[PDB]
Amino acid sequence: EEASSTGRNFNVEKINGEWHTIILASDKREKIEDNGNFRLFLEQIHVLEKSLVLKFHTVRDEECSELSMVADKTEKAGEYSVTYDGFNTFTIPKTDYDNFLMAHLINEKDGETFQLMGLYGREPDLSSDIKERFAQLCEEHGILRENIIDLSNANRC
Repeated sequence: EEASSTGRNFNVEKINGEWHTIILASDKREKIEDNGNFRLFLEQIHVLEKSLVLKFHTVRDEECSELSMVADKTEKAGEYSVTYDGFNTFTIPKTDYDNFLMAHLINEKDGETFQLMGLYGREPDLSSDIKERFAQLCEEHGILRENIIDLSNANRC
């Protein structure tokens, strides 16, 4: 079964655990390109009472650096906020818990904004059919495929 974090049947405990960044997408492509601050490789999600602890690593000159963030529940069910290179809010429009997790994030920095979408997998890659479903979700949010970057061949340290 599939769910959305904003849906009535969402079970947040089921997204706990191992995840990997498979694809990132954005309407400001520079944010997820090689030296972008949002080209983050997720490692795990730790579900707590009213927050999610997110563990990531970044890459620079073939060198991995760890980073943890705490995302807090907001007043809207299924939405979380976190401070990182500006103010971010995100939701999980679609997940099947056991294979994939699709997230939609809004960043706000210096009075501007951009959208980021991420496809995360329980393993270090996902099927091409799930990747296509993600491209369709990106299209529904006005993000062109040329702004979708598959990072499955670069998500391990």
